[PDB]
Amino acid sequence: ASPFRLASAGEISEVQGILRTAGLLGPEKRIAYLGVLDPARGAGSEAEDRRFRVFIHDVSGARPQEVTVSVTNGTVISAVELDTAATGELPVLEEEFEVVEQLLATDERWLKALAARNLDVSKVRVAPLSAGVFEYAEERGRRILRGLAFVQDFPEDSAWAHPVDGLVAYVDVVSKEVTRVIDTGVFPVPAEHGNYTDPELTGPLRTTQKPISITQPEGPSFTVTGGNHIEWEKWSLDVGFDVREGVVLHNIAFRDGDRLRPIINRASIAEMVVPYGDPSPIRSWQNYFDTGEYLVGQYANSLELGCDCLGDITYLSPVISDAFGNPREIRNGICMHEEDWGILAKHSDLWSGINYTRRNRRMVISFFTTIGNYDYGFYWYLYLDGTIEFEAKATGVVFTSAFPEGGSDNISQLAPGLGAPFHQHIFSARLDMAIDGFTNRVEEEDVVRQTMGPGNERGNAFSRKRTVLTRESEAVREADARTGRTWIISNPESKNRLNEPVGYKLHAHNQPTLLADPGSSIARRAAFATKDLWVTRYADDERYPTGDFVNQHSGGAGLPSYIAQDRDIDGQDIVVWHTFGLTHFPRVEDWPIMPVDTVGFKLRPEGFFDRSPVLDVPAN
Amino acid sequence: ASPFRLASAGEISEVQGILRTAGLLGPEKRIAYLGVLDPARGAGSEAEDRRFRVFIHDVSGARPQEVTVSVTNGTVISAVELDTAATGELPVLEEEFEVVEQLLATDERWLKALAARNLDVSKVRVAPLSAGVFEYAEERGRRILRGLAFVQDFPEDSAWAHPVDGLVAYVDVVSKEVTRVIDTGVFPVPAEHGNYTDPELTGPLRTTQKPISITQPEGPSFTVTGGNHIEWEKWSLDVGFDVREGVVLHNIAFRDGDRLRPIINRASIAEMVVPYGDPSPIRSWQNYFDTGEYLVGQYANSLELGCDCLGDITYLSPVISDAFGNPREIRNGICMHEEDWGILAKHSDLWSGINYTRRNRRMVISFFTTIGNYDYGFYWYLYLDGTIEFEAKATGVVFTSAFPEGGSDNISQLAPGLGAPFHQHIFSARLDMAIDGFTNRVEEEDVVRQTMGPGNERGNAFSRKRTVLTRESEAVREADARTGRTWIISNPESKNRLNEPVGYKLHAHNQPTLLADPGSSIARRAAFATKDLWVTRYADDERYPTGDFVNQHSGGAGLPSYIAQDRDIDGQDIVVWHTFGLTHFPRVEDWPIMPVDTVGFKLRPEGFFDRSPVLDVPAN
Ligand SMILES: [Cu+2]
Ligand SMILES: [Cu+2]
Repeated sequence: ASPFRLASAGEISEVQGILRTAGLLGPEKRIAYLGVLDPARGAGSEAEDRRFRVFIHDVSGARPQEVTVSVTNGTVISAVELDTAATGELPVLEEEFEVVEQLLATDERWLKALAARNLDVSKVRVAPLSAGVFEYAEERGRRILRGLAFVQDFPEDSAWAHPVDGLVAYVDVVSKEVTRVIDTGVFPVPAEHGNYTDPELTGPLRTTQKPISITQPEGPSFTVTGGNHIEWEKWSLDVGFDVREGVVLHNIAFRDGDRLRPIINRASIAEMVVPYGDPSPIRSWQNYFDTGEYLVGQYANSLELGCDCLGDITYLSPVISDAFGNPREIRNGICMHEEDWGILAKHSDLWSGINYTRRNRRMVISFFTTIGNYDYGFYWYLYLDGTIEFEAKATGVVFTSAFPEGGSDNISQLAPGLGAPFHQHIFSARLDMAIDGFTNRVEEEDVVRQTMGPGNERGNAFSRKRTVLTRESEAVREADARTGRTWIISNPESKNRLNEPVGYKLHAHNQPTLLADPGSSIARRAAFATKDLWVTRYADDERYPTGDFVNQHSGGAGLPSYIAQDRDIDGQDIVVWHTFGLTHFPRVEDWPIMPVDTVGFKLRPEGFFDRSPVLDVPAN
Repeated sequence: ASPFRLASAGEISEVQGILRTAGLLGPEKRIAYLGVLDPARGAGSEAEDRRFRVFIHDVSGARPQEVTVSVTNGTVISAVELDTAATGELPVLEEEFEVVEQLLATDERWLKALAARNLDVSKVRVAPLSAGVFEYAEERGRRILRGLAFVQDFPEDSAWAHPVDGLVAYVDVVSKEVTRVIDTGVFPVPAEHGNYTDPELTGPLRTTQKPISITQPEGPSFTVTGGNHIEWEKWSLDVGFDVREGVVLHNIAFRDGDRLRPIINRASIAEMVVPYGDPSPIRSWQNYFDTGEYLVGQYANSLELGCDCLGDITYLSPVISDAFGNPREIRNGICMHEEDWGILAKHSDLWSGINYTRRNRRMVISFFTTIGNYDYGFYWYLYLDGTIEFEAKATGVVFTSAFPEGGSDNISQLAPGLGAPFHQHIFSARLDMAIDGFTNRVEEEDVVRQTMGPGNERGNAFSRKRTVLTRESEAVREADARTGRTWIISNPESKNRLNEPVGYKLHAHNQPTLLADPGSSIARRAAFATKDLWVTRYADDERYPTGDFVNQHSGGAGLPSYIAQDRDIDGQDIVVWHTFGLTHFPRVEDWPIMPVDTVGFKLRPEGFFDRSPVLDVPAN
């Protein structure tokens, strides 16, 4: 019944049939993206209309199309031919990955480079990586991937231990031709293996860990209705899944007495970029837009009970489309569970004699994705006290290079001859806000120091100040950890019982933003990553901070274009875009497989409630 | 056997007997502090001499003494008379807190002030607070507490809901004299109650929370020997307890194959200050040194199984002295347990076909203290991967005032007429480092941005810079979140297999430090709180960042005086002092009892190991 229900296998098969009968899905076509469209703004929309957006690639070289389909009515709503030299290429297809290694395997320049290094071509794996936009004019309007080589000594070997440095190739994956092979010199291929399941490397496994058993003998405290609607401890929300963004949270609201109060209309990780900081020409082009170029949802893991998710777990198994329009189920792709989170509130009072302790809990909604060597977990948390938190967990295997004789200012040494280039992992959270409704505003809050003097004779006073962001041209903000800077999203038309506007406060981790030179290609294509906070006026088609077609787009799309409209955001329907990320100087302990590191943000109520919202939590 | 064992009841009784025999503990004497001294530097020199340090107060007004005794040999080692007007008063005694309300109940100035407000003296509670050092010359050399008043409507009422603003009194607790009563005008006493167990306020309790059962069917994975020596998942340490500092960690080490490798010799929270930012003369003197003035270990809670600590819990019950030298057990005052901590490492490799997931866990050592309206939890965490983390949890009831008509720049409104002054909670961690032994140094590490140009033609390169701190005069450092600043403690004489010095990296939360004006009394007394990081050369008598005697002591002691010696810290026995804190602008949701907020820091290995230290963790 809900317009926010997950796509079903039958809906995807119907989309396939509609495209096929319209002549839009011949043997030369590939679906590069397929997703449900959210309902348009309308708090009275009753007519059910399930619409899907599709990007259609053509392997023979014809121009791609963007198509919108109505599943409800069985019709094609619109079909537009795309000029990719202008607006960007379509996302990378899974089937184009293996093409890169196959094409190089018969190219005489590639084979010459391997022969000089005494490498068997059958043992050389090629990582197929997005191309970006640099100095090569012949690439404009063509689908390019670039390849970096790794040696796999045997089928179960970790090829990441054996980078082949000084060599890179560029490939047109539609015309199937190798455009350039660049060989800058011979580097020894690091020889130590990185096989973290080899007993020779692990040593004897520990026998000292005793079981931890986490059970819920009466079942979990949340309910799931209509497939993806969650009710838990006064929270209400819908769990969506999109092949580009992954898990998406809709209609986050809190039941305060008899009122269901909205907080966030839609929450997602709308882009993530991994720029590398090694100036070697072998890698200086390397920037992963994992969301926009690769689509993190289609690489979601199936999560195993007792290993990936521990406790009383409820799974969702979302459905996506393959390249031909067939539905594909990601079995156990989303984990949902509640967990204990320590003490919530505690006080032992001498005067009243009352001793009071209550425990906290959080609801967890998570998925894990694998893109090449990296693995990322995406975690959303809801807490009893109204706090909302996101956490990204980074693990997997670091991307490697040779470690140069004489050292490097831009590469860490992990093992003899083995390097790991410096890089960042930067995320953009898109928060379509709805604090008690859609009339919202953002204030920047700084601590204010005061000078000792009249009215402050002991020099102890301090204060704070709030600045309203009133137009998009002034809503591009930087962090300032030294002044305790936070941002408050409030509703100026909804007051608490003290006659103050209700609000939520965003707490950032204040990690460094994009480090690349402002004039670089990556600073232009990932402009969102250069600032901590952006606020835009809501619009239906402003979905991603990097624009719709990120792959090989020359730059400036997404947030810089949106902000340029300079719309009023003071008490309007607004969207907060928060940049946060990890700056990774790899350490020896990250090798041969990296322990998790984390980054995130949280939002806490700020006068949203009339008092603490967890006074009705029992003692148990 | 171990020199680091907890003080026993018998040792405390023996100290009492030794002091009595020496003529130092007659009926007019009180013990204000008693604690065991750590062994001096010298690997097992003293065979074992258990020594105790005692501060002895005299209720008749004679000068106090600092005494060191050997319980092993039954002797007083030294006894020194203290000149408290010069070097500071002793910590506040529990029995002095009761004196204040009773003395005020008979003072005609106090009664006249209450009669002016139509208040019944029998219902007025007085919060007795430390005095600090301000403009009152008659206080020098005297033990003073200051009192603020709150109305308790009935014996189970939360008096914090009913502050009596505009009124403060100062009391000499030795001569039993009210020195001053200051009345700046009548404020209405806020009338709403704050009784968070009253069903009228809580509403009906939730019935929705289902149980979460955490058990360990085979028992925990750690062992406890010698009363307080812990071994868990390659970690080794001793858990101490001091009445001033609370839980102290000694001899933190990691078993790396065959070798027990030291990391931290002694870790503690060596001071904590809570400065208030309201310039009203009723409260502009208000600063709590909870550790230095009150002694946080003395007020440790007994922790209840299932409420305070959940899971398979091992308890320690430390012994302290009462004011007469009798032993007092804090039953179940320390909780120890291990917790699941999600995914440790994960990778699904396309090329090798191997899927790999491992789970993390952490060892938790915690205690909770209650001082007046505030309750603080202190948590130390050890992780499988070598990470050490500290977390403070702040809860309890916020300190209140009237809310002025016309508002305030320094006070939050919580309820009609009820305010909460702005304040901070600032901690000092004292980390006596021993990274692979005692030859250590500290480097400051900043991210370095690079300009596009020769050798960085695409503008993507970034790097980092490390600066060795070589002398104490240059070892007073501030945070810089924007450049990703961290600090590395390394051993220049101990190298990993890549021939790089082994190290640990300190990651701060980069919260604001002390906000008070630099010329204020509190900035001079809490100078440590004005900077994020200090490094000193180890010395036996340099224990607290505020000095030995904080109560009513002007500046002149502690970290600024230590640093002036300008000692060599480049490859020496060094101590890291890290300042971290919360800046608290109270919100409506903090009333009537505050949900936990947290702050802390962590240390992560940085080339300490030759590869990931958790390759031998089994799959389970
Ligand atoms: Cu990384
Ligand atoms: Cu506070």
